[PDB]
Parts: sequence; C-alpha cells; structure tokens
Amino acid sequence: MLDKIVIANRGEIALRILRACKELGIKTVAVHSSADRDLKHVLLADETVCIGPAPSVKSYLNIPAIISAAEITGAVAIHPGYGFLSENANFAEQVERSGFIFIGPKAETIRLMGDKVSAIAAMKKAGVPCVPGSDGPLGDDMDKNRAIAKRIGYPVIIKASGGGGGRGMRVVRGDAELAQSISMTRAEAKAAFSNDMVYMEKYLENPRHVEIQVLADGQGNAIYLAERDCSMQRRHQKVVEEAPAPGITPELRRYIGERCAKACVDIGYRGAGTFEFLFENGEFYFIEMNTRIQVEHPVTEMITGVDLIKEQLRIAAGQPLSIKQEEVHVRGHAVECRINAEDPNTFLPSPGKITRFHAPGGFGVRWESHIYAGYTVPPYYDSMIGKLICYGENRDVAIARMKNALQELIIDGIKTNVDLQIRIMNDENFQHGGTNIHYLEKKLG
Ligand SMILES: COc1cccc(OC)c1-c1cc2cnc(N)nc2nc1N
Repeated sequence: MLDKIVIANRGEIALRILRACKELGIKTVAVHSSADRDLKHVLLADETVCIGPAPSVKSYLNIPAIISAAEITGAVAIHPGYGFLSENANFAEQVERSGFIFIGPKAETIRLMGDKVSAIAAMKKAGVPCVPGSDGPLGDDMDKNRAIAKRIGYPVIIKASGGGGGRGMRVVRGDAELAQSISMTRAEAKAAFSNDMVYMEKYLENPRHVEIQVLADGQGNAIYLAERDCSMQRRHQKVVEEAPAPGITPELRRYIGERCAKACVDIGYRGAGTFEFLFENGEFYFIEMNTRIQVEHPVTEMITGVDLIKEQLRIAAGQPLSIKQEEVHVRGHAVECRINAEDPNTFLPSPGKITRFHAPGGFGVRWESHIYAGYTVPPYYDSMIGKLICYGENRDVAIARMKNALQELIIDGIKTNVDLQIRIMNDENFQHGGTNIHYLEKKLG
C-alpha cells in the first residue's frame, strides 16, 4: 500500500479519507490552515503540518506549501479530496513531476474533462449520448451562430468551455437575444477562467440531474456503479442526493453505464469519476465529467457495498479493482441530506460555535461529519458541515429513516438547514420521486 499520504483537504472529506487510510494501514499527514488546527481529522492524523493562514489561497490552494509538506514528512501520495485543487491539472502535473502520486487520473485527463468542448467531443466519439449542440466553439460570426441555433432549435444555452456548475451560462429563447448573450458569456468566461471560449447546446427545460459513478484501474478494468439523482438543488448547489435514481430501470442503467465504462477505456481514464447527465423524456444527455470523488459518493457506497475512497487508494498503488462489473449489484436505496451552516432566510453562510451536538444513530444511518460539541465553524470555507446518509431496503424506508435521523440531530449554537431538510423529506412530490432540477426553487417560492 501507499506508506503515507497527504490529505490535501479539510472537514468531512478529510475525515472520510483519513478513515479509509487507517483501515488500509496508510499513515496520514493532515495539512491544515491556522484556522483548522482543531479539525477532527487533524486531531486523529499521525502527522500534522500547518501550511498557512486561514484564507484558502495561502493554505488549501497553496500548491508549493502542500508539496513541501509531502516532501518534509516523506509522504508518497496526495489525496486532493473534492472542491479545491482536485480538478487542477497543473497541480496534479506538478505533484507527478515532484515525484509524488496524485490520487486521481493523469493530468492530461483532468484538463480534457476540464475543457467542456473537448470533453463532449471525446464522449460523442466514444458513443456517449450528448446534448444536441454546436459540436465545437462558437466564433464571432453571428450568421453562423444564428444558423447553429436554428438547426438546434430554440431555446438554446450558451456555455463556457472553462465553466462548470452554474458558471457561466445563459439561456437564449430567440434570435434577438443571441448576439448579446454570446458576448456576455464570453466576457464573463474571460474574466473568470481566462478562457473566452463558448459553446451552444439545446436548452433542456425540465430535466433531472442523473450522474454515473465510475471506477477505473491501471490494468484495463473500468466499471460503472449505478447512478445518482441530484435534482434537489438550489442555484447549482445540491441539497439532497439519492441512489439509485427513481424510475431508472435495470436496462436503462446498464445501457448508459456500459457506455460510460467504454468511454473510460477509450480515453484511458484512471481512478474514480462521475459522468453527469441531464435526464429528460427517458433520454440521457451528457453535459460534463467530474474527475474526482464527489460530495455525494456515500449513497453509491450504500447501495453497492463498494468503498470508493479505499478503491482510489488501491488504484493509486497499482492494485486492480477489487470488484468485477458482474459482481456489482444495486441493493436497496440511500438518500443523502447535506447539512449546511446557513441562514434559513438569506441562504448565506452562518459560521460560529457549536454549543451542543448530537449525532443520530441506528440501522442504516450514516453520519459523515467532522463537527463536535464546542467546535467552531470558520467563516473562510464552504457552509457544508456534514452529511446525513440513510439507507433502506427500499426508497420509502430510506426516507423514513432520514426523517427519524434528522429529528435526532442536534446542532445548537449555529443556524442550519436541518428544518428545511425535514420539510423536503415530508414533501409529497419528493415522496413520490422523480422531481426535476427546478422543483426546490419553486417550492421555496
Ligand atoms: C445540473 O443542471 C442544472 C442545475 C441547475 C440549473 C441548471 O440550469 C438552469 C442546470 C442545467 C440545465 C441545463 C439544461 N439544458 C442544457 N443543455 N444544459 C443544462 N445544464 C445545466 N447545468
């Protein structure tokens, strides 16, 4: 196994990775900012290194400080987690170049998928169904651009190639808005990503957000581990995730799944990864690929039995996948509620000290969090402070366990979205299943 690794992250995911390392007998190096000396995973790590002050640019995005920490402790690999440098190709490249293993794919694979246009071209070539679109970047010729939009059919969406999530994109519903919308998306992309390249896709009006978890090793094995529905969201921020997706038949699962596995072979993918799709009218349309472990990975683990973080560490060490595709079975159902330190009226981060904490327990209840009684949530990082994942023999049992768990959960001293999560679990449309990406925002309205 890897002897010792640097966990280049913080919070729940850093604790998640630390647990996996200890199971595997891997030594841990917890790199942390000065604000994060009292993190749960830091206090459990074999070795700790303070890599800088609170703001991320000087700590968790500080490439030299992180690599220097790996050098001085004699670590052999770096896990980026999610959300920081985890999809930074230059970082992965620099890590590989410095002599350490980057837990993830090759740097060139990271930048292929970090460029949305070329990612789409790669997937379309490999046989993955995509959104009807421009099939290339848009130029400055508005006659060409209008012809592309006519061919696609209004409404259309303009997207930044260097973009991702909700950055940066606008819907165009007629010719009259097209030129200005391309210009505005370009300007925003140039400012944000130093990449003004944009593409066009047919705008899907009411889709679901269904994504496929994959694993691929260094010995030619590539598997899919079913799907996740992530439609319960607000402004490109996932709120509830669940596995498998309601309404997806075993035969739809293998259809799209096998196509994702083949794409991995074609591109020589390595590690965990997620294929993000829009699902509408029984049809899958690829939009982007995440080349890292995701926040919502625990729901896939519950229903397959596969420890994805352990697999990442096995792959990085040159072990094959511990599971064959024929041995991957979907059993039961899992729901994840993100727990955020946020104000219920503004949805702005609400940091501060937790005065009382109690975690829920029981059969099928998994609590993924670093928080404890007396812990202070800092203002410098993301608002998500924990993940409640509940598993049942079916969807209704999973939701029923979630409601129970949410009621056992005590987090005093700070504002949370626990009451909102309770409302969603009690929502009749959610309880039916299959709600689109716009549902939560219109329920909140
Ligand atoms: C995960 O998908 C979300 C999620 C929230 C909002 C949103 O667009 C307003 C989308 C979305 C919708 C889309 C609709 N059509 C399309 N071609 N691409 C899209 N890409 C998106 N990211």
